[PDB]
Amino acid sequence: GPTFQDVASQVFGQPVGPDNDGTLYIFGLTAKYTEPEYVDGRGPYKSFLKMLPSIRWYDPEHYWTNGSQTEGVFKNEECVLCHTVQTPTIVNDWKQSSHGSKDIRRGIGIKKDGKPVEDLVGCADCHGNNHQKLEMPTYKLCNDCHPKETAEHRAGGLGSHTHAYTVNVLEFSWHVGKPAEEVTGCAHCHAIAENRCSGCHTRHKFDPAEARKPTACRVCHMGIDHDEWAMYNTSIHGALYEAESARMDWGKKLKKGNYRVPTCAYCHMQNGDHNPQRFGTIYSDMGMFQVDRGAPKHKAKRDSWIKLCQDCHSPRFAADKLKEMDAGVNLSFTKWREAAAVIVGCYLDGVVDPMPEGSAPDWYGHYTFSLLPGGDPRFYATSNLERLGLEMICYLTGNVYKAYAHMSMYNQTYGNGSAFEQDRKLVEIKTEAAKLRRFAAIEKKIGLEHKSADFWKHGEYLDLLPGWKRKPGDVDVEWFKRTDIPHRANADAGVEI
Amino acid sequence: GPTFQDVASQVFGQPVGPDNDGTLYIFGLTAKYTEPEYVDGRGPYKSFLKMLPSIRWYDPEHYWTNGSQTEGVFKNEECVLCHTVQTPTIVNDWKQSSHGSKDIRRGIGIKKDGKPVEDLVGCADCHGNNHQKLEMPTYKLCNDCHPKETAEHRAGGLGSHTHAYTVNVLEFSWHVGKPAEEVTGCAHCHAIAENRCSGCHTRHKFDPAEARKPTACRVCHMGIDHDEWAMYNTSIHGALYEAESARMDWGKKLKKGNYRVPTCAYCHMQNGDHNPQRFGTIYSDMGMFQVDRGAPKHKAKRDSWIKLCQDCHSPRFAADKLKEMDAGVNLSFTKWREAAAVIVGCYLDGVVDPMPEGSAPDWYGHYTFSLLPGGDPRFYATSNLERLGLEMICYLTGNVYKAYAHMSMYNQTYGNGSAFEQDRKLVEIKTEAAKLRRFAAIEKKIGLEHKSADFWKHGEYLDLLPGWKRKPGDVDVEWFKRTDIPHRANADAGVEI
Amino acid sequence: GPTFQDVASQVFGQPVGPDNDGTLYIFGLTAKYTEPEYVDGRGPYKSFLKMLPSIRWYDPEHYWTNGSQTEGVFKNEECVLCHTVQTPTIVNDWKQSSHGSKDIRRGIGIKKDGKPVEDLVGCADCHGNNHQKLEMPTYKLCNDCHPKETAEHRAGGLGSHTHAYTVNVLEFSWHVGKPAEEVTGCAHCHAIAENRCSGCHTRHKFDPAEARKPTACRVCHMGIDHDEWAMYNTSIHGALYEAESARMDWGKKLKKGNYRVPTCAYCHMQNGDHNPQRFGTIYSDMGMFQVDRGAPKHKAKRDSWIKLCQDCHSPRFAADKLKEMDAGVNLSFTKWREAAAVIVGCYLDGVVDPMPEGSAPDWYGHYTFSLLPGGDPRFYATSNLERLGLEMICYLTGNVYKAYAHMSMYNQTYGNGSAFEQDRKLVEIKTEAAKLRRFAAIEKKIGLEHKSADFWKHGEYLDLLPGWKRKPGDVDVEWFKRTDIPHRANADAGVEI
Ligand code: HEC
Ligand code: HEC
Ligand code: HEC
Ligand code: HEC
Ligand code: HEC
Ligand code: HEC
Ligand code: HEC
Ligand code: HEC
Ligand code: HEC
Ligand code: HEC
Ligand code: HEC
Ligand code: HEC
Repeated sequence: GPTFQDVASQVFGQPVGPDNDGTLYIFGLTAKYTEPEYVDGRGPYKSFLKMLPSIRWYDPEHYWTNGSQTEGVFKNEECVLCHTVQTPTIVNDWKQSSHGSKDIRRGIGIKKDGKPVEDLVGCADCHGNNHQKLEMPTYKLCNDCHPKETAEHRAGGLGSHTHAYTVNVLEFSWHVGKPAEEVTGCAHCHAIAENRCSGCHTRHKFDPAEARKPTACRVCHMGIDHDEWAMYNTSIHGALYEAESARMDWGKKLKKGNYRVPTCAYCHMQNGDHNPQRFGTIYSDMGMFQVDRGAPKHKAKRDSWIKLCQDCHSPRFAADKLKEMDAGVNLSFTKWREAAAVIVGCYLDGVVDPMPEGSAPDWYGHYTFSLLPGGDPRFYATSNLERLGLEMICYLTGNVYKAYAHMSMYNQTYGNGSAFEQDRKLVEIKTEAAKLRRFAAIEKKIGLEHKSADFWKHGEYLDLLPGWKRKPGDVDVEWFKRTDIPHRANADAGVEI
Repeated sequence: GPTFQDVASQVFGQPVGPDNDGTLYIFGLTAKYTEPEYVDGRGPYKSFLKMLPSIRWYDPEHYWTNGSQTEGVFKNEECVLCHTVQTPTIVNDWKQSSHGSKDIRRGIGIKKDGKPVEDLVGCADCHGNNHQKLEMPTYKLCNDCHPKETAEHRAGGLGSHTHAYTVNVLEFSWHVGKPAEEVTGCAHCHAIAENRCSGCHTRHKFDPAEARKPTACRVCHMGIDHDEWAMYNTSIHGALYEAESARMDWGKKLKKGNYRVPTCAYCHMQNGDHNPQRFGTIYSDMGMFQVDRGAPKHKAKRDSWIKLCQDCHSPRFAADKLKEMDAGVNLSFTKWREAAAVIVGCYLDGVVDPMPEGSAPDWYGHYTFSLLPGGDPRFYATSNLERLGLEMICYLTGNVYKAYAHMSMYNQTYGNGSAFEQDRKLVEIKTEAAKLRRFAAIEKKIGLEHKSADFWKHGEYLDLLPGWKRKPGDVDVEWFKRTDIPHRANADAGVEI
Repeated sequence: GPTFQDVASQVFGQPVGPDNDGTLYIFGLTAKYTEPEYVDGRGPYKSFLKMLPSIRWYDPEHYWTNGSQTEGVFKNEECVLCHTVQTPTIVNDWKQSSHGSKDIRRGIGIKKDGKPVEDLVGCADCHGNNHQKLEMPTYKLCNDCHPKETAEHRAGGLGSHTHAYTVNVLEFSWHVGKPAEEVTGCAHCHAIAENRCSGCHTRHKFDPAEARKPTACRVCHMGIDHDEWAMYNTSIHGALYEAESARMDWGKKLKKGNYRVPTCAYCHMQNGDHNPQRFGTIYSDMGMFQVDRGAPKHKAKRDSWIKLCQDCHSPRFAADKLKEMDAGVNLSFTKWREAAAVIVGCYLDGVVDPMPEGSAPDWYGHYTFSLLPGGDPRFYATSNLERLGLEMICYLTGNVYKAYAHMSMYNQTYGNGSAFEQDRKLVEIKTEAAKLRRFAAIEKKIGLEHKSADFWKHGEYLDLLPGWKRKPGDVDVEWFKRTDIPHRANADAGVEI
């Protein structure tokens, strides 16, 4: 019996075929999905988690292998001579780095194995001398000569660069719940933050001045679920950054009195601290958890922030601005709690369409409401009501905090992730709930037995989801028993975390 | 009987508590809203309008009080010596300002009380000498020495910087209709524009070159309801600004022949005019009111714009571009009028869900349709149909004008605030109306008496709204009787404006 | 019988009048639409296609006429002397161009009619000497002296600058289907790309260094249907561009080793090639057509891209990144095919509201489902289901490709045009389909004969659409018979293309 592709083929006169064969498929209609080559993912869901093979660059300790065609054992200078031709910009970068140029060194006292590093740190020093045994480093290499910065980079808790990949990719519902090729960018964004030292000061220049700029953060620290770049950019600080970036001195260390305009790094890597999370009052799951940072119990952290602001402001002004945040955040949660009551009420009254049993199982293998304890809050493969709910708490409520934290007058109120966007989302949620309730009331009165449509449960994409193949004993709970890393409180973790 | 918080508490094992106590509330579910400390707002709705106390910085004439812990009467140089340590960037800014550095003065002839100002204008000159009686200035201070710029800053009409706060915060429906902490950024954005001289050339450098850049405007002149920054930025002018900003001479006055690339200030503060509103053809409520700026009655203003463009263009080309605006704007209103007919038709047929009596009262205390005379057009605490209507007229239709005015080919057509966004919004409006009509038709036929859900009327946020507490005699109509400021035509103004 | 305007007039106390008379119409409610002055459009739909007269600047060969008031025959230097006063920036630009300044010439060997061009190329050389017979050039002028660049500019296929206007304005459904003043920016954006040489290096400086910057492309290469600027900008390449733009050497030709940071022009105008389309693997209708660019048949193009990336990367790394694109793209089409099945299923079951006969005819004059062969896929004047479908394939699916092509980790996954936006759009589509099916099921059971509302078919804007006036013989099929340009496969082309 014909598939969608089969029928499309009969209509468009293009044969059905595999997506991967190079055919230009008209609106992709007659193409069949082919699973890409995978490698096994790590972590507690290693029984089914996959990665694309290009994970080799980002978790090289577990995936890196020789894939070079060039043979030989070479000295540093030979690496440079050939790569001047073969990858010129890498050499140009390296020649403009302190590693490759003594002229710009600052005599900071770098040591390896207790001995001063006075030579060039060349290609072979970081990648190995044998071209068939090249190394793809992590912070572990950098630790050899930069232990202070590495220790700090490794000092964060859950929600920091430190466990971005190990915990918050490998344990994370939205990542583990999707086909690997859909979420490659998630693995890499989070893995760059954790495993590398090049997220802010990029290879191969490794220039701290570059790392001080907002461009060192905004590729990752952006978007609908954590819009801090946009919040910063739409503050007067951000406008002044844009106004002054071209002519200001970026060569100054991030210290009181060295900058007129504060950047991400100025406020979050104060005095060059490589554990930027630590200045935060408390981890709040991106502002989805409500906390009044101006409460007496958080006075030390609030006072610290006020003192940071006092580099360039009255501390009274700074205190007032952070109180505005506290107040704005508290007001924002009234709208979320309204939304949550409406949404859960629909579920409890059994009027959500689809109900959980009418959707594909969640990534746990459960037919459980996403906005209930044990559920999987999400924006995909779920009801419209649940999607809107997730958007309310994650995209909007969380970002109200970010808007206030970063002094974006517009995004606190009108703009993306604002009070007024919350208002509109709340209307949408109530609209969905109202529709659901009216349909159910009508169907009950006329004795129409409504069944949710099959497209909520099955489809070309839905059928790929891991929920379908979850089975008892498929969780590596020993991973969750580990105490050397934090963990996410997943429903099927099976142990104490 | 249990509240949402109570039930959540029983499920999540986290006690109910006040939002402000510092507890990290899981999804904010068990937190209770606590009203922040307020001060009374000013204006015609002073009987219930509130502000957060941090309004002290932005309407200091009515709210500023001593809040310093430092005592003493100091000379200018003493301010500097201590603040070099205590707020270094303020001192650094000031030292780089003409106020604090004679070397960059231009001999413009500044006078105070008819006498030339030849000395430094120091911290104490602007803030006072007594640290327990420090002053937080407005344009009134600046007027002492810069009467021309101040007079112009104070010469605008409604819709200008001049009355941004006094009228368009204190009289404005969306501001007065919401809890104060929700709209702090509104008060401050508008108050910075009105009461300060630092919106464009920031303190403490007060650098006109900074004020010439689009960064001097875009923090405020952005977003879904007035997207002129995005419109400018997505024009060739805006692209050239980005291309040339780093190397161009920003030290030149905004005059014909001094710039290749026009900025906001170039076109709207022509020849340094500090009443930027005046170059506009006519105030149109952000493009929500339809006016053909190319009509004979507006020839003087159109000719003036053409002559401005002629700094760098054929006047025929400029005339053609502004005619494109006129035509594009006129076409855009056909879609709004379509939407309005659909929406009002739903109300007149009584098929909106909720109907106004099913929602919380509007900020006037009325159960009145928002898109009818006397109603309160809005995006919050209203029906989905009404929300979509407001979005159509304000977010989209108004911004089509901005897209054309600023030569954004993309945003005129495809992009944010465009013709095609209007198209999609119109489909959405018709979709909502269609759903409403189908439900009503079904319910009528089967004799189901539909009542709008209680969540349209009551909820944790909805219950905070001022509409609930409005009562006869709660408007200060004497404020509206004032002829020394313009006014908004509010439904409960009670007098002639 | 009263129109909307008539009724509004009785309520607001503002007379009905033509939109163009200069009246400030309250919410545009009582204004009547007046058709702007048009000129006839060119192309196969010339029988009804219109343009605003300002098309004169963009298709000057067919529309340019004298419109100057200045008389005289002048020498180059006289043009300059007067225009120094009359249009100073044009002269300033020209004086800073190689055309107007021998000092910055590079001796490249420019010839006209086989003879070296050693003089200044002045205003009169490009525009003519007679001020009543001034010329408005296209690439045809530039060809006189820059044949190589012009030939390349003219070497592209469909989907390139080369036919942007001639084919993809004049034959394009969304353009020909709308009133001319609505889509002026479409005509001009596409005409600037095709007919001019100033899209990237603007007049009158014609500076290649400017053309190398992303600002040379992003005014056009942006937005919801082709967001490559945003994709680039949210890649590490884009962040580094922003970090380095102010201080980097933009005077270097776009060659291996000359740049650390790649721009649009670096990758798509490799070695100064003025046919940027040619580096693309295959034209895929902006990613709406599915093709695996990593398939064996595309090896040459894939290898070429890998070698380009190898300017600054391992070719293995580059190969891996482009494989990530292939995989991400293939996954993205599963969601589109899901959506398409749901949407077409609704049509085949006759439950779309409106059905095509309930909407205004499409621009062909047909009452045909937009997402069926022969239909007109669109976001306007169609059902909500069809609008959402178009958004899914065009705005989202197409941009997933762009997100991967440009290394935007965030926009591949979370952001604009991402996997997760596809997820949410798919929920929306299923939500619309579910609603449609539930209404139809209820109406069938209770014997309610539902007719789609008249507002789907008629309205102030809908009534302006060309579909209403289409008639047999109104297509210039001789245009489509042309073999010297490619064509769009329009339903009423009437001949082989
Ligand atoms: C240590 C200080 C390094 C030196 C010296 C050089 N490289 Fe490097 N390189 C380094 C790291 C830590 C990484 C991993 C990625 C990251 O950002 O952390 C890399 C990566 C590469 C790659 C692959 C990535 C790519 O862009 O293709 C190549 C091909 C590479 N490095 C080559 C290279 C050459 C030729 C060098 C000498 C001129 C060189 N590297 C210096 C760390 C270090
Ligand atoms: C100082 C003026 C800041 C600048 C510049 C930027 N941010 Fe910030 N950030 C700042 C504050 C006062 C806060 C609230 C912290 C508190 O505990 O009160 C934040 C918050 C964040 C967060 C969340 C941190 C947390 O929840 O603990 C992030 C991830 C963040 N900021 C990132 C960030 C980026 C990327 C910035 C540049 C674009 C940036 N911040 C600017 C202070 C300041
Ligand atoms: C962004 C979050 C960063 C990450 C991740 C890493 N570094 Fe960094 N680094 C960053 C900034 C903003 C600065 C300048 C800080 C300042 O005070 O101005 C730096 C600086 C360094 C330095 C120079 C130290 C010195 O004594 O001058 C080194 C040696 C350094 N960084 C190393 C380093 C290592 C080893 C990292 C991984 C563990 C690493 N950095 C990550 C920003 C960021
Ligand atoms: C960079 C381009 C990112 C991509 C892609 C993904 N996310 Fe992310 N993540 C990013 C940042 C900067 C932040 C921190 C914001 C803050 O205020 O802390 C986040 C955080 C989330 C977290 C925490 C969510 C929580 O418990 O509240 C997790 C678990 C997470 N990110 C994982 C993750 C994965 C795997 C993604 C794809 C499925 C997703 N992120 C996209 C930026 C990066
Ligand atoms: C007049 C020309 C001024 C001089 C000289 C100095 N300041 Fe000022 N300051 C001025 C104004 C008009 C304002 C109000 C805010 C605005 O933008 O209009 C301020 C503000 C302050 C503040 C509070 C705001 C903050 O950022 O914390 C402080 C603490 C302050 N000013 C201090 C200060 C010092 C120490 C000065 C001498 C070095 C100084 N100001 C000069 C106007 C003027
Ligand atoms: C000249 C090339 C301009 C530049 C640069 C910017 N704007 Fe503009 N603006 C311009 C015109 C011709 C118009 C239409 C005015 C008319 O009467 O025809 C506008 C409109 C505005 C408005 C609305 C003004 C009104 O309705 O009276 C605002 C608020 C505005 N522009 C702001 C603005 C900003 C913030 C800009 C930089 C980002 C900017 N404009 C650029 C001309 C030009
Ligand atoms: C943005 C809307 C501004 C506001 C609000 C204020 N100023 Fe301004 N100022 C602005 C610009 C763009 C410029 C340069 C204009 C030009 O022609 O290039 C200026 C300049 C000044 C100057 C210098 C005047 C001179 O003779 O050189 C002064 C003294 C000045 N501005 C003062 C001033 C005052 C007192 C303000 C509040 C009343 C004020 N400015 C507001 C932009 C803007
Ligand atoms: C700066 C960050 C703003 C915030 C926050 C708010 N608005 Fe605003 N306002 C802003 C600008 C630049 C404009 C002018 C746009 C133009 O084309 O004129 C506006 C204008 C509105 C107006 C006029 C609306 C009308 O009658 O048509 C008012 C009444 C208004 N703004 C008030 C207001 C308040 C109080 C806000 C929160 C409730 C809101 N604005 C956000 C920019 C600033
Ligand atoms: C050829 C190399 C040129 C020279 C020398 C000058 N101009 Fe030009 N101009 C040229 C072209 C190809 C165009 C069409 C637009 C495009 O971008 O392709 C133009 C346009 C104009 C216009 C109208 C457009 C406008 O911005 O108003 C004018 C008024 C104009 N040009 C005037 C002008 C003057 C005075 C010149 C000498 C100083 C001059 N141009 C030089 C190409 C060329
Ligand atoms: C190199 C690092 C690039 C930069 C910088 C930019 N783009 Fe790109 N683009 C690049 C690749 C590898 C691809 C995929 C091509 C393939 O066949 O695999 C693309 C794609 C595009 C397209 C579509 C081309 C097509 O489908 O044939 C466009 C229109 C495009 N890119 C434009 C563009 C712009 C405007 C950029 C700057 C903002 C830009 N690209 C950057 C490589 C690179
Ligand atoms: C963007 C897509 C462009 C369009 C359209 C046109 N040009 Fe261009 N041009 C562009 C770039 C990025 C560059 C620099 C390329 C490099 O290798 O760095 C150029 C350069 C030129 C030159 C200089 C050639 C030389 O020998 O140095 C010329 C003479 C030139 N361009 C002419 C030209 C003409 C005639 C065009 C229309 C047919 C044209 N360009 C369009 C970018 C773009
Ligand atoms: C510049 C400001 C644009 C506007 C306005 C319009 N479009 Fe466009 N068009 C633009 C670009 C950069 C691209 C290329 C993207 C790529 O990846 O190739 C497009 C492409 C479309 C195409 C092809 C659609 C197809 O068959 O798949 C056409 C037909 C098209 N553009 C036409 C067109 C018209 C006439 C518009 C208004 C109705 C529309 N575009 C807006 C950028 C420009």
